[PDB]
Amino acid sequence: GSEFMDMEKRLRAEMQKAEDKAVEHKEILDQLESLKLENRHLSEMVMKLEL
Amino acid sequence: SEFMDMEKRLRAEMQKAEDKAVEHKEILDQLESLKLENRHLSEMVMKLELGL
Amino acid sequence: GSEFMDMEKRLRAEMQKAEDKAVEHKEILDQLESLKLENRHLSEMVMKLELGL
Amino acid sequence: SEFMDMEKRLRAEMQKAEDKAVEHKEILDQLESLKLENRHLSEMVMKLELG
Amino acid sequence: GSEFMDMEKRLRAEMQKAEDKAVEHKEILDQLESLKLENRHLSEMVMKLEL
Amino acid sequence: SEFMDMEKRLRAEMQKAEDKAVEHKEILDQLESLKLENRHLSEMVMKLEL
Repeated sequence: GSEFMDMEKRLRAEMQKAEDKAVEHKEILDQLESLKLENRHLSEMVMKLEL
Repeated sequence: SEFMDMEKRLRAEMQKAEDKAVEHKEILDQLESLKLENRHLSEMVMKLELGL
Repeated sequence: GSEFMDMEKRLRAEMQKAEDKAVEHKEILDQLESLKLENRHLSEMVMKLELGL
Repeated sequence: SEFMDMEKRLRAEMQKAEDKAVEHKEILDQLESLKLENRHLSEMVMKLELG
Repeated sequence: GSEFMDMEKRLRAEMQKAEDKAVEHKEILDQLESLKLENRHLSEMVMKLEL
Repeated sequence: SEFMDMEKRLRAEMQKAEDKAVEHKEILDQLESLKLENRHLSEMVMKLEL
């Protein structure tokens, strides 16, 4: 019906909210790890150089 | 040490959000499962009272 | 004052936000009953028809 | 079981929303009750000072 | 580098909206403490006048 | 007394909000902290490469 339909379009949209905020957390996480990897990679470049 | 506390806090927060998205799917799916039983139960009724 | 009538607005908007979320939680829970109750009734009909009543 | 455990999860989240709406109404009521007796006191000061 | 910068702003937005809520709560605690102090001011005035 | 716990329940919610605002700044800080160390390291690689 109509009262039922408007409940599905909210429950679906409320879901992708939680599925969006989980992606934004994933965005922060493996962007920290990306900077972590560049840091080690640049550190080892420096080390291999002075060696 | 202090870097991998925030890192643990984020993943714990990320998982907390993931469960919410899954809790919504089980409610949105169990709804869809129940109406499917209606359409399949009401059809049984119609077929049955077509026979008499 | 006016700040005191800006905070009352913020509260009564915050409050109506909470009342609405509790209402949405009901219709989901209420509809999950009207559908579950309908299936017992629909099942009780399929039975009553096969028995020939 | 799958269906009736999520119903708990739903009811517990509903009351977790009602409890919030009650906590807000408690602030809005108690902050008006304060505002009320202040006028009720402000009048006694005026009534007393007039005689 | 660029998708990164949309995340920095999202983190900044959530930070401000958290500071806004911390300030909004402060006004709730401040107006309450302001009101009970006006009571004691008005209540003790009535008492002085009543003597 | 009924007034009392509300003021603590309200102050506690203020602390929960203050804490979240701090945690967001950490991520903003340690992010900007890492991108600074990564530029500083990148400069060392340039200077040393001669």
